[PDB]
Amino acid sequence: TALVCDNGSGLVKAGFAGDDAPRAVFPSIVGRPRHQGVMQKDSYVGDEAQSKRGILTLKYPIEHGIITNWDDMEKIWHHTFYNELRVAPEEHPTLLTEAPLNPKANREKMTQIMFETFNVPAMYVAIQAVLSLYASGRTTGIVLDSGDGVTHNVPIYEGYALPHAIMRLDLAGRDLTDYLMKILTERGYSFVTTAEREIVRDIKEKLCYVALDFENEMATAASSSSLEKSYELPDGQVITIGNERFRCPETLFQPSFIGMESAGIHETTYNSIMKCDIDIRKDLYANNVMSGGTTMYPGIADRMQKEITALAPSTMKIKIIAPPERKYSVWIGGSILASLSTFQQMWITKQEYDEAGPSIVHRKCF
Amino acid sequence: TALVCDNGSGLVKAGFAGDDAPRAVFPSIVGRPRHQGVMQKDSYVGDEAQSKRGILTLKYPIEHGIITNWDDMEKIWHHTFYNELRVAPEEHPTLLTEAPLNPKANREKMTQIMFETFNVPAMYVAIQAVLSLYASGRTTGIVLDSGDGVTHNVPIYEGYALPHAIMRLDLAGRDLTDYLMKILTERGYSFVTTAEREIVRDIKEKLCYVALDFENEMATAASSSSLEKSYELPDGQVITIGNERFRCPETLFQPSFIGMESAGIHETTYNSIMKCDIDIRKDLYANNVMSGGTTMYPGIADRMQKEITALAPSTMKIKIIAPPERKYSVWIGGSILASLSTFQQMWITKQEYDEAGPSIVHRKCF
Amino acid sequence: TALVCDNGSGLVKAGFAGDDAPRAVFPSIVGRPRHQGVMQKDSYVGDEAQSKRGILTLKYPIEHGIITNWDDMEKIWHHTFYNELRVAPEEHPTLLTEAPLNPKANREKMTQIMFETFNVPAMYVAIQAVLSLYASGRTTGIVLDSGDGVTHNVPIYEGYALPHAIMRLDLAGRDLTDYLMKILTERGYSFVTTAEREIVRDIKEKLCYVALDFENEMATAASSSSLEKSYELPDGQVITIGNERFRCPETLFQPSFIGMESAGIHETTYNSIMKCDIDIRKDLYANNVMSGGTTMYPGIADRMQKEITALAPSTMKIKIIAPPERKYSVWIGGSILASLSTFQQMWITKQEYDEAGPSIVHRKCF
Amino acid sequence: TALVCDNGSGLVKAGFAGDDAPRAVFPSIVGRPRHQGVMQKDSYVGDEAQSKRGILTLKYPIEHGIITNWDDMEKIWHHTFYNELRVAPEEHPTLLTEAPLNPKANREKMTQIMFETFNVPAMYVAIQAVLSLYASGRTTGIVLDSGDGVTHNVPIYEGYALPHAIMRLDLAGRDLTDYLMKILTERGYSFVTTAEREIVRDIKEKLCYVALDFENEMATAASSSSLEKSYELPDGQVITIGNERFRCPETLFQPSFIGMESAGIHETTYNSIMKCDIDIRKDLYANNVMSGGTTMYPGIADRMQKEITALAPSTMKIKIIAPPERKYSVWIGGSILASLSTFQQMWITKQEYDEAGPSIVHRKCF
Amino acid sequence: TALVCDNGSGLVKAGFAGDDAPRAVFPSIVGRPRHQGVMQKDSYVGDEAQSKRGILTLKYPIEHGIITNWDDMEKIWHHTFYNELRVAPEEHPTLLTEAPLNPKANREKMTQIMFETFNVPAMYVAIQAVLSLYASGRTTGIVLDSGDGVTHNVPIYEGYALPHAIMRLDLAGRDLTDYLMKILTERGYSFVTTAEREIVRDIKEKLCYVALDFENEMATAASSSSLEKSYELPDGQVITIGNERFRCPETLFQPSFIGMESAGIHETTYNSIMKCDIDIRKDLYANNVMSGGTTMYPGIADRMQKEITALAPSTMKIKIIAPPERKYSVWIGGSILASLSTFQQMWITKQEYDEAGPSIVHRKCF
Ligand SMILES: Nc1ncnc2c1ncn2[C@@H]1O[C@H](COP(=O)(O)OP(=O)(O)O)[C@@H](O)[C@H]1O
Ligand SMILES: Nc1ncnc2c1ncn2[C@@H]1O[C@H](COP(=O)(O)OP(=O)(O)O)[C@@H](O)[C@H]1O
Ligand SMILES: Nc1ncnc2c1ncn2[C@@H]1O[C@H](COP(=O)(O)OP(=O)(O)O)[C@@H](O)[C@H]1O
Ligand SMILES: Nc1ncnc2c1ncn2[C@@H]1O[C@H](COP(=O)(O)OP(=O)(O)O)[C@@H](O)[C@H]1O
Ligand SMILES: Nc1ncnc2c1ncn2[C@@H]1O[C@H](COP(=O)(O)OP(=O)(O)O)[C@@H](O)[C@H]1O
Ligand SMILES: [Ca+2]
Ligand SMILES: [Ca+2]
Ligand SMILES: [Ca+2]
Ligand SMILES: [Ca+2]
Ligand SMILES: [Ca+2]
Repeated sequence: TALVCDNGSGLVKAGFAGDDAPRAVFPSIVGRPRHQGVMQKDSYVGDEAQSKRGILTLKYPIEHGIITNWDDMEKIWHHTFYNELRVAPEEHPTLLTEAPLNPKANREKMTQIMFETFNVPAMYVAIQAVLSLYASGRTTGIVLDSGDGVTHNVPIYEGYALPHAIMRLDLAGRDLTDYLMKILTERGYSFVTTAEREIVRDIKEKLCYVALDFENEMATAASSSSLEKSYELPDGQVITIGNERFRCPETLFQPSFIGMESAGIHETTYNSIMKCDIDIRKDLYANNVMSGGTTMYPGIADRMQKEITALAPSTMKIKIIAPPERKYSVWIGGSILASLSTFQQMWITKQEYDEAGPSIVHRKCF
Repeated sequence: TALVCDNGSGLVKAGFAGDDAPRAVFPSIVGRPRHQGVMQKDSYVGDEAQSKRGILTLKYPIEHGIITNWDDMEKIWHHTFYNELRVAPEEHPTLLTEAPLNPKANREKMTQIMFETFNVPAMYVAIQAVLSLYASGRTTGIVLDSGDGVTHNVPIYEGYALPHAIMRLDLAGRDLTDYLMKILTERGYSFVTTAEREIVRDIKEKLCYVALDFENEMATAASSSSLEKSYELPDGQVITIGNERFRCPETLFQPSFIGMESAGIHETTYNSIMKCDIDIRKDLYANNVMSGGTTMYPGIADRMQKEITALAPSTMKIKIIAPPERKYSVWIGGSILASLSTFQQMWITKQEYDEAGPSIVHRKCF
Repeated sequence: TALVCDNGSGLVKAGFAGDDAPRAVFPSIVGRPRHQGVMQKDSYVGDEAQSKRGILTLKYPIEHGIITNWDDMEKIWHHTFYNELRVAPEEHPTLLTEAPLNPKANREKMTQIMFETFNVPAMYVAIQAVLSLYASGRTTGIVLDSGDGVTHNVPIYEGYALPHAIMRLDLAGRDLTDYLMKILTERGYSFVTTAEREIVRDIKEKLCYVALDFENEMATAASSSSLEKSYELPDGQVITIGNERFRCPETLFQPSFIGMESAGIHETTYNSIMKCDIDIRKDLYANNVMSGGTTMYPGIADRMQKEITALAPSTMKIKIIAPPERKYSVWIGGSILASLSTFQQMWITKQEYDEAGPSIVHRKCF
Repeated sequence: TALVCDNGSGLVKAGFAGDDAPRAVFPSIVGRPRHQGVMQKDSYVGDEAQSKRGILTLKYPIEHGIITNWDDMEKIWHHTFYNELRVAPEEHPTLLTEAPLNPKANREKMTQIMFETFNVPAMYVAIQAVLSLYASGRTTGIVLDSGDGVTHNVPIYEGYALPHAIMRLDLAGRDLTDYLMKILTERGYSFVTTAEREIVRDIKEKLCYVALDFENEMATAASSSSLEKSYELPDGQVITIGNERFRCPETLFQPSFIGMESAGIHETTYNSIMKCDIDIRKDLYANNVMSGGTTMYPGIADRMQKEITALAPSTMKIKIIAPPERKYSVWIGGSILASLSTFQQMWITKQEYDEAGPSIVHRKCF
Repeated sequence: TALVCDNGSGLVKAGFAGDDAPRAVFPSIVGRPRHQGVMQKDSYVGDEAQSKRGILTLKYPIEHGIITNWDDMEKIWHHTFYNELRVAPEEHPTLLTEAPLNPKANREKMTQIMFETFNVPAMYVAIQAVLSLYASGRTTGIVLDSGDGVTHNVPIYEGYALPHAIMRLDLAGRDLTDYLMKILTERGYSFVTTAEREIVRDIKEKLCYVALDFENEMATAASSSSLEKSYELPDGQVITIGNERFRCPETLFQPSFIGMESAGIHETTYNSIMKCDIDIRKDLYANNVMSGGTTMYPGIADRMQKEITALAPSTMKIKIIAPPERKYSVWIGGSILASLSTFQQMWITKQEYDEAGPSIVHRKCF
């Protein structure tokens, strides 16, 4: 059976092809003690690093979809195979995912490690947004995938990709977490360490939502306290936040909040559709597929619907497809693809990798 | 029963002899994907290529009545027989049409394919303008046939053709479509791809008309906006065009608009009549038969009547016969001819083709 | 009842003996298509060939009174009997006409066809000028007969012919038509085909006249435009001719216009009278009978009167008898002769033709 | 010194009387730009129009020997006098040529322009075929002259013309060029513009020849490729033609190829001889003089010899005189005539033109 | 003296007629601060915006030769007149340039601003490719002009334009810059902002070149590192690029690299020549004039020579004229045209603009 591993930037989602859900879901973190021991492992990975984060410095080996710490990335892959899935990687073909427009050396180094360190029989690196379309049972649609590191738009029509219309934005969940940490200082809450960043991320996932109209929401938050909610910190301290709940996700629609010049995800989606041929835009307007953890904010589909409707012609039918399980769409789509009989010719086996070299990994790479 | 196939340049009109209308009418196009697939046929034909034209490069295998891509032409014939008509071509004699003054090798290669690839029992290649006269129930008249590729005049008197008076002009619907694409840039509309050319062709068939007096119409279009009409593009964008509605068909009467030196269709019709014997001109003046899709513009018969009246002597009765179904006149006339008991000796059977060789196809070829 | 057929050269005049006018009058032409058919008889005869002459090559089987195309001559005789008169030639004796001084084989071959192809019971070949004298109710006079092919003078006195004084001139209507075609090129009108020759012949019969004094008429035509008349061609073009109206018939009086050395019809008439005995010249001078279509020009009798008066002695009374129906005088005279009880012994029956052979047809043949 | 100008239809041949060759030989064309200028004369004449024909519409002011555009004809005469010959026309008597049986107004208008626009001291309009006999040093012969516009036969015996035997045919070089353009479409070559007609004319003059036996030549051309020759177009494209080489000149012997009813030049020559007196036919048979550019095809004299021999009695000696310089025979003969001391009384001076008016130009006009 | 302003899309080139080089050359950009000030102009233009681009959002008011932001376009014109040239526009006639086949309203709005905002005495809008031919001292040639926004081919012969052969392609320098930004992500370099786009444009102008054979160059770049070059970013970071140097300009010859269906500039040039009359193609083949900044790549003339030679017949002489100063050819040609005494009648004065209205600006507009 095939292994499907979706290591985006924040989470590792790994399982077996054919299943409906990933077997192992844990943070893609490596923690090392920042104090000296007196009574003791060298490093902690995943959920283990998350439970001991008080005495650890947490590091993400993937930043903006690009693996920057390869020794830590091997630790995470090692724990995924042997501790979480408890398999021998030399017996299972492995389907990996990647964001589009990544550096070529990222996929090449990832292939060299899977074949020479873990000795997988075959492997394949798919594009994350394409797998999200498999999960929704569609052949046409523009996929907006947004995780912890990268947000990207990929339009697909009748099974054909339009690579020239692919848009990538280095604004995602991790940038929203850092922005929430910044604006939480307005209320006197100081989160600075890598362990406290994990607390702010949990605050973001519990309390943050997308306002349908940002300016009307800011007036409501300034008028009363009906939007304020409380959150209990791990030490028992209770914090209360008001407009920070919707100001943090608003960065997705106004990237200037964090000093970025790019347009929001609604205009990026619209600009990607407008780069496509005029005859396919109507189908793309009706098949906006949202994918990834950063699309899980309450009210984001209604806001995207409202924003794209204002940009598109009035006669087009704008339809945002936001399935409830869209946080696992990339993994579910990879589970479907790795189980197709037509896909079994697309595997890059260990034999044809020793012949063609690293150049073989860049097929269907846009 | 006999098959009647009228593949002019833009459309394939195929059916069975004896019927009143062609069974299959679809564009004579072959589309191939101009992007790479990621989720997938090699080529698309006819209406199938028209519905997926957003991701295709569309090619017409016939240009100016001459088959230039023979592999694509066989794809279209194959889909016509097996997918549209759903017959076995080895059981039906096939009547094909052709423009006059075509290259000899075009009809010879078309005959070799029908006998060796499709194994038809017999076949015949008629001239398109002669069939249009059959459709109108006449034996005398000058036929002005104009499709997507070629416009030609053929005078016939009492069942006798006058080949020396036959005139052919490589200005037809496709050249008008390209000219409309050019003058649509005056209003900021940019249609460049082969898929957008199909959109402009649909604009031409909906909104374009022939002005009775071109200079008075240009003054009216410059005075107000009573001539402007709107058209909704497939993506919801609404375009508005004014004098482009009648400037595009005016190229038929002023070929210098597209840089051609030839005279318009009115002078070509008059010059063809004046090459005929003086004793038959009166009957030709009263039997101007218009045929083909490019004669379907509103107001073209009144304009032709006005232009030829100004050229002919004042005592002649100019009568333009423009039947409402003249877009199918060639097919309808071919359906009548293929059902005549007198025509059953004119078939070129497979046996007499293996004996006389390709030379036998050039009988009654003018 | 007897059939009277007067086939001179240009027209077939056929009817029944006893009538006052020929039943069938049509051109002695056979037309064959000079183009190929595409939608169709092999040949057309008479008025049928005249109405379709635009696509035909017209041929006269009789040239200068001599039948040159015998297969076409049989077609004309066949259509005369079965289509125009609608009779069985095997039930009616047939009176035929002929110009004097014709080749002997012309009458012999004409007799063989009437007896072996049409199986007439009896036949007779009369001289055309003698029949014209029957029509005028005279026994004395010099007949000037002129049709399309031949002009001849035959003097008759008290019922006796003077064969040594018979004069024949191969200048008639067809030569005048060809001369009018030639001089019409002076005004830029080009008639060349056999169909256009029929148009010029119609122009000749409508507009041409004989000038009383040719040189005074040429000065009047060069002084103003009072002699110019217009004629509308079949295609609506209007032509205007001036002195060509009287220059064409002037060839009858000046045969040098067409390069002939002979004298005009006035001198030929005078020379024929002067070859007769001196005692009969006075009666011949007073009985100049004009006959045939070429004597139908306005002013020809006054011109003949003036010209012969200048040649004859001043004491002679010159009288030109030009009856209004002189175009049918030969047929009318043949109708009178074939109805005489004294003539019923002159028939050459089928029985006495099988005995004496072709030699019997040359009785009373001068 | 006298000027000799031979402007037939296609070429202007002008020079001085007494020379052996015309000084200026250039096409009788006027070209006007059919596009608009952006960086520029109004019109171009002769060789200048021929070198810029890519952006010009070329017009021949003479059609079928008849001047149809008088303003353009004056441009050509103006450039002939001032640019090509570089003379003052008011100092030189001008000998002009003309085809027989031309409209009277053509010579009258040509005389009015030479006397009132160019103020020539004297002028004379000769017949082209008569000058060709001067060039060959003969007094007896039938001249077959054929240029670009008109073909005509003029028999002359002992210095006397026989005008009644003069035959004129509006089939010449320009009609052969148009027929070659038509049959070149059989091989897929499309020449339509007036500039491309000049290319086809150059093809005709290089590759076309007269087949001795047309049917045997058609079998040879269909059997192999020994008759095929190549021609490089101005843009570098190479075309190959086979039987079109001899099918184009065959129209001279079979005018039905272009839909004309007339007989070929061999039968027209024979019919012209048979209209002459029987005593001069033997000398005409032995003195068939060919003249003009359209008689320059290789093998035309041998074909004419063969065709007329088959028509003439077997005891006659048929001799075709085709001198190598017969393309300039009309000009050379005009140079000889204008240098004769006996001809100096035949000039029509400016004084006697103001007295007699336009009527004086029609002397010795047949 | 006249002002010559060549504002294509990327650069403003302005000066005085009669000079050899433009006085002011600066980017056609308007920059506005994307952060808030704390210590400050509203907008920056040209070189001023380029030096402060770190804190600005840069906008080009011209996109694909079409002015889309008219308020910013007036800022650029204002700074050109008053800050760069330091003149009063009400004292100098202004020659402006434009790409062919532009929207009509672009030139009309540009004329209204020059006459009502700047009050120029007269103005004229020339076509850019026509001016390039003036700069090279030619009257015949096909000009390939390519700037930042648009690439167009204009064939001219003997001073006459062939508008029907004019081809326009919305692929130029800005599209190559965006494609280089895309393929630079393959090496891990992320340029996204409008300020970083200016850095990539500088990289393109320094290191990019046209490969003579693209596939052989891709093999050389994959074999070693002899093609790799380094570039120091403004912050001191050094980037190294290999095959991106020639893959970026290759888009000009393979527009499918950026998802465009059109053919490359070599086939577009060839197709434009093949739409011209056959008699002018030889001169166009020998006079391919390259113009604009996008033709400044090393090796582009040798590649164009090689590509067109493979398309043209082997006997044609292909000559690419790429002068070293061709980046200013449009301005230099406009300086020559505005100094011609023949051009002084072509100015559109303020008086005749108030009379004829905006319709007067479309003269010589193709
Ligand atoms: N309910 C939620 N609301 C808002 N953000 C969420 C939610 N759940 C997860 N996220 C964010 O999604 C990001 C991870 O996205 P995901 O696509 O699941 O993994 P990866 O980033 O590894 O591809 C994290 O930054 C996390 O904060
Ligand atoms: N209503 C219409 N008005 C104007 N043009 C039309 C109309 N309908 C069809 N056409 C044109 O006629 C052309 C096709 O003509 P037709 O004779 O039907 O087929 P073909 O060209 O294959 O012979 C096309 O170019 C199309 O744009
Ligand atoms: N009104 C007329 N004026 C002059 N010529 C006429 C007239 N009517 C007939 N003709 C000529 O007479 C000729 C025929 O003469 P006719 O004697 O009737 O017949 P045929 O020649 O057969 O004997 C024709 O050439 C015709 O052109
Ligand atoms: N070598 C040749 N072979 C065939 N045709 C020729 C040749 N040279 C000239 N011609 C034709 O002769 C015609 C011109 O004939 P010419 O008598 O010289 O001039 P014009 O027609 O003006 O009297 C042209 O149509 C030309 O095509
Ligand atoms: N040396 C060079 N190599 C490649 N491209 C260049 C070079 N110099 C300028 N360019 C490009 O040319 C474009 C501008 O072209 P130009 O014709 O000078 O101005 P405009 O586009 O305003 O007409 C810019 O996109 C620039 O990147
Ligand atoms: Ca993800
Ligand atoms: Ca058609
Ligand atoms: Ca008669
Ligand atoms: Ca000549
Ligand atoms: Ca430029």
